[PDB]
Amino acid sequence: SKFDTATVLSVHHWTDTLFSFTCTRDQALRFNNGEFTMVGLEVDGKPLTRAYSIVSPNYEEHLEFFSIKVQNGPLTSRLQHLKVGDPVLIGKKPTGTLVADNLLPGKTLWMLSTGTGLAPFMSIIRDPDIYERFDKVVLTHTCRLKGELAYMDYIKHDLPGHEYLGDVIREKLVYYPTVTRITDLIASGKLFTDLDMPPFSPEQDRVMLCGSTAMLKDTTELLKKAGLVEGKNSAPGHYVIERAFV
Repeated sequence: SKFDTATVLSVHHWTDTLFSFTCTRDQALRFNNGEFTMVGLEVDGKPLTRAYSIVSPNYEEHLEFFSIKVQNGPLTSRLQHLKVGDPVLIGKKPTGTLVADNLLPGKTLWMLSTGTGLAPFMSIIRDPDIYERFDKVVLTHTCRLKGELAYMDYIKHDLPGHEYLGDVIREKLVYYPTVTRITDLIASGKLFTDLDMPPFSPEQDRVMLCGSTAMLKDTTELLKKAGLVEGKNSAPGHYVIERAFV
């Protein structure tokens, strides 16, 4: 009842661990790029769900999600075996903290991600309002594998009704690979050398963080020392965070 029952439209194994699927989207399901919803399946007549960031942008006809097999838990195992035509549960109330409006006006946007933290940014980098209010966007990730990069490359060019975004992304979006190390890279300044960019300041730099608990603790502490403040609905700031879904 708190879920709608979507139909799986396409399934993809980009590597042995990385799996994506697209499915039908409820007619009431509005969201902002970056948000998540509950995703799962009816198992033993009970809904079995977990939070997944919506990968697709809000102007795409279908939804998209992806999954990384790590521990191969009950849900991940069953999701990885979805077939086109299969029923899937999609929560009706999307939500999340990666909210651009909770960032004060600025020049540069950093999207700092590890593992599945990449997922909500596959959606945000296709949000046109990002490029209307920022000069530059940097996305840092931990993808290294052939098939993982092929997936990001596919996302990058999937722009239904927004083909003019192709030139804008090419101009403004910079991908920057790290290692399962970004904290260190901010600490040594090497992040800001590789890309010739000034180190974090509350004057120009706005940040989004999606990654592991440890990554968020260590990296926020580094942003604090540069004098950046966390944003909130009631009070926009310099950074926002969300724990990566695993």
